[PDB]
Amino acid sequence: DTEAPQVKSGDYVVYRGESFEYYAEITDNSGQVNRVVIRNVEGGANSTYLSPNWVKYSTENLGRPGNATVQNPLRTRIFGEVPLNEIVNKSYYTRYIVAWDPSGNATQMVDNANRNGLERFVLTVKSQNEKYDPAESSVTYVNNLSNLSTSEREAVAAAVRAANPNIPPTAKITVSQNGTVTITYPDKSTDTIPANRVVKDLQI
Ligand SMILES: CC(=O)N[C@@H]1[C@@H](O)[C@H](O[C@@H]2O[C@H](CO)[C@H](O)[C@H](O[C@]3(C(=O)O)C[C@H](O)[C@@H](NC(C)=O)[C@H]([C@H](O)[C@H](O)CO)O3)[C@H]2O)[C@@H](CO)O[C@H]1O
Ligand code: NA
Ligand code: NA
Ligand code: NA
Repeated sequence: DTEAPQVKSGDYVVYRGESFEYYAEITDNSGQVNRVVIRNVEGGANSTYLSPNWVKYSTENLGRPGNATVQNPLRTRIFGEVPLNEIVNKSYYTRYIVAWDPSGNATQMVDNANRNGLERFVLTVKSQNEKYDPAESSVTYVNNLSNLSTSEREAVAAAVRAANPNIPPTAKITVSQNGTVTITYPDKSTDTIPANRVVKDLQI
């Protein structure tokens, strides 16, 4: 056996202030995989260094016959919690999944984007706003679109909240005097909703 384990990963996008969890699938022609490391490219054959330190991983059922077949691949959990203080611009971390078969053949690390989604993957860190796609709210009819009262601003925010149960509970929804909506996430990134997607009046 001189064929290394083959890996299928994916496009692993993660977001500040949020947990993430992805699975990679690993097969070997022998049907068995004994070890899995996720690592930075540098450091040579024995390195297990992986950064950022909040990237965790685990593999169940290692070292058992038939644990890594085409019909039932071995799976490695890749998971963690992204801190609020990560720098984003998106930020990118290209990483490698190395698996070993019983003969000691290890998946090779090849530095080319054409291998992305195989043993090589890109972990993309985005701001928290990018995880959400604020939904179409129920229109709030106000007296005058150029001057919402406090009660009208609160009504618009409540309609947006009711239409968006998946946004973080501690995100803050605010509405301006012309009905423009701002959603401020825990990581302090924002989404905006133009007024005429949420408010109308009967002045015409
Ligand atoms: C084999 C070896 O030791 N050579 C290293 C050389 O590999 C290393 O280059 C790194 O190569 C990897 C792919 O193998 C990436 O291309 C690294 O580029 C990026 C990345 O995608 O990982 C770009 C990205 O924009 C960077 N992110 C941020 C937030 O800055 C990351 C990031 O700096 C690193 O991932 C942190 O570990 O790097 C590329 O750097 C170079 C430089 O380390 O050194 C050779 O000797
Ligand atoms: Na093999
Ligand atoms: Na499986
Ligand atoms: Na968004």
